[PDB]
This record gives sequence, structure tokens and C-alpha cells, in this order.
Amino acid sequence: DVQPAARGSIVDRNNDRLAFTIEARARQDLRQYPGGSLAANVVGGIDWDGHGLLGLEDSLDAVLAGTDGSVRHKAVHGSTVVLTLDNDIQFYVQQQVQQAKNLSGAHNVSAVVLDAKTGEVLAMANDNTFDPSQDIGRQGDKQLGNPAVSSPFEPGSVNKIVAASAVIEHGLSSPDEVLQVPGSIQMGGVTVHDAWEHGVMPYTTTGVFGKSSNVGTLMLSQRVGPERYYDMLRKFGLGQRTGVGLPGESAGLVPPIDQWSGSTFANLPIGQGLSMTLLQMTGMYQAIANDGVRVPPRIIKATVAPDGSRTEEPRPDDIRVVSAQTAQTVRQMLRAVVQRDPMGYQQGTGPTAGVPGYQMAGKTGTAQQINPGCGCYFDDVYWITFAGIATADNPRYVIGIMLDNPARNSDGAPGHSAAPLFHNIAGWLMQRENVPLGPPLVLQAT
Ligand SMILES: [Co+2]
Ligand SMILES: [Co+2]
Ligand code: NA
Repeated sequence: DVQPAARGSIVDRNNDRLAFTIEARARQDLRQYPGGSLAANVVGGIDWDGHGLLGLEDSLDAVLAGTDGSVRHKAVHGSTVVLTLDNDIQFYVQQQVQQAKNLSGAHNVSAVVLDAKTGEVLAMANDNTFDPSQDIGRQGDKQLGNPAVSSPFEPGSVNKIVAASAVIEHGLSSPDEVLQVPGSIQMGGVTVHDAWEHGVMPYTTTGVFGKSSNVGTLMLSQRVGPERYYDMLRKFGLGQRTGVGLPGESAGLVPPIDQWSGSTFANLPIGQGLSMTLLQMTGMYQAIANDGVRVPPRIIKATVAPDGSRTEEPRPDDIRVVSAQTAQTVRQMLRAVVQRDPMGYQQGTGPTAGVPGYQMAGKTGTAQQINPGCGCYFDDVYWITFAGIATADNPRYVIGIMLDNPARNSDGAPGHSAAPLFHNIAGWLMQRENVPLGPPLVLQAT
């Protein structure tokens, strides 16, 4: 005689159930997904035999399924898995991601919300998420996986956090240094232009990152040098799996410095020639949010044994990327990206991401995609990103967004920006916790 182990549940950080089993009959255990598609990218689905088919149902199947007993060997019932997700935040973010996808016309949209201090994954969502309460064979038109961890992209100008962090950390510039930024330069044998044409502009270091000057980024990166720049790429976790605890995580791709060509250093600081996942991208800004200490993100908070005893997941080791002073200085600078100016001069690239009364800080991203037919960049196909911190003066949440080639803003207005989706999510996070509420920053001197 077999005594079957009962499958454990999957719950969010507050024990709100995402997946649980009810007993029924044809002896038939039926998996329940009360939220339908809610976080199904993470949770996954069940197979005909009641074991996991994909997602965490599959990757944690041994934990969740337990071991059948016999009569004597006692049945070891499945343990319950406690995720770091907050279902309230997941539900709002997942809805907003879907409508940002409909409104922008992007091929796909994804977003990640991390706790600023611990790096725990509070929300991880993509558009078009499948429904694990329905048979997977009817859902070829749905997203069955978890692109936020599986599908890397070239960061483009969201990668400029690395250059900014390195020039401040090594004492090579300051936010208010007045620079002289030509409209193009030749570097490493190639020519780099700014996304707008201009003669020599007196951007401050703040303005180089606030206006996203490719040329200004590269001039500053020349002060850093290849070795210190590459070292900082690695400290930020790029090119390495985070170990978040989800199946199918990609490591991204960073060319090691001993394989660089003459043009590599002219490309990497502006986010071309390397790739990262949305989670890695968001993890970078968490380092700066956490006063320079990167905590690799985790989605498994704890497991609860059948006797009800809870064991917390072990916290990952810290990585000191920059000093606390550097991190605080970088957060303040990135406030310029969301700064509005009717006269244009002191406006960053993402003013719609700002939330009045809060010190929102972040960075817009644009990156050309690669044309499969030529092995060369598309002229007009982009990954659009936004990464930000709520808030600069008191980091609580880190939010990362990617839009795959939108035709409009995330809210449907003309343009291509992901900044309004950050506005919606960050502002909602502030209001729902009743977070309580200087002079304008100088991006462009005389
Ligand atoms: Co356009
Ligand atoms: Co608003
Ligand atoms: Na990477």
C-alpha cells in the first residue's frame, strides 16, 4: 500500500496563496491557481501526474511534492514555498505591464520591482502571461516563460550608471563639473554621435547623464580607463547569473577585457556590445539604492515543513560596488533625469517619470536591436528601458522596465518612453504606504 505525499503550496510573502492542491476524485489531486495568470511567469504550471510542468512548480518539484510513504516508511508531505513576492504589488504591476504593452504597441513589456535594501523580488511581470489553470496546449499565443530572467537585451544608455558610478567612485569627476561635450568623437577607431546634433555643449557631469550624452559618457569613461571600467561592470554583477532561484535564468553576456577589440571600449560604456536581463539591470540600480552595496536578488523567502516549522532562505553575500558617499551622489545626480524645465535647458530625458513631492531618481534607456538579416544594428528598432529608485533620499523600491520596440509611450502618447510606466508604479507604491513628501539641478551651464 502507498500513502501519497500531499503537494505543498506556493504562497507570497504574506501567505496569500498562488498555488495549492485540493483532493478530489475521478483519488485525484487538483492543483488550484486562484489568481489565474497572477505571477504565472514565476509560479509555472502542473503536469497530468500532479508534478510540476514548468516554472517553480517544476524547479522546486522535489520540495513541493515530498515523498510517498508506504505500509513502514512515513509519507513526507510537500513543504510550502514562501516567495518574496507581494501579490498586491505583483497584481498592480502585472496589470500595468499589460496595458503599457497595449498602449505603447511594443512587442512585449516586462517590469521588476526589488526591495531597495534587501534585493528581494517584490514583483516580476511580463505581458501576455499564460493561465496555468488552463491546458498549456491551448496557449501557444501566450507567454509561458519568464523573460525578465531568461531573455537578455543590450542595455544601451541605461548602462550609463556604470560610467557614472566609476567616475565618481574613483574621484575623477563631480556632479557639478562643467564639461565641454562635442557632438561627436572618434574613439577606438569608430565614430560616436549624440542622439541629437550639437556643437560643443557645456553640460555638467550631471547633465551628461541627465540628457544621456553618448559623447560625454565616453569622454568621462576615458578618465576611468578600460580596466577600472571592466572591473566595475563585474562588480555590478553583469554577465553572471544572480542566483535568484528561478529556472531558465540567463547570465547575459559581457566580453572579457582580454578579448576586447579596439572599439569595445567605445561601445560598452554607452551600453552597446553587451547584454543583460531585466533582473540584472534592476539589480544594478539596487546597488546604488542600497548605499553602494549590491545584494543579489532572491525570490524564495522561506520554506515551511509539514509540521508548520519555517526556515528562512539564507541571505546572499553582499557585494560592495561603490562607497555609500558615491551611491548617494549618484542617486542625487539621477534626479536630473526626471527634472522638468519648460525652457528645455535643464530638463532630463525622462521628466514624465518624476512624481511631484518625491525625490524620484532614475535613468532612461535606448538601445538599437540587431537585424538578424545583416548581423548589424537596426536603424529604428529599439529596446526602451527605465530603471529608477523611489526615493533618492530614502531608497525603498527599485523599479526596472523594458519595452521591446514601442511605437508610442507606455501611456499611449507620442514618443517611445518607458518613463510614464515608472511614474505610475513608483507613485502608486508611495501612496499605498503613505510615504511623506532642494533647488533645481544644473544639467547645462553657460
Ligand atoms: Co518615433
Ligand atoms: Co501622474
Ligand atoms: Na549581464
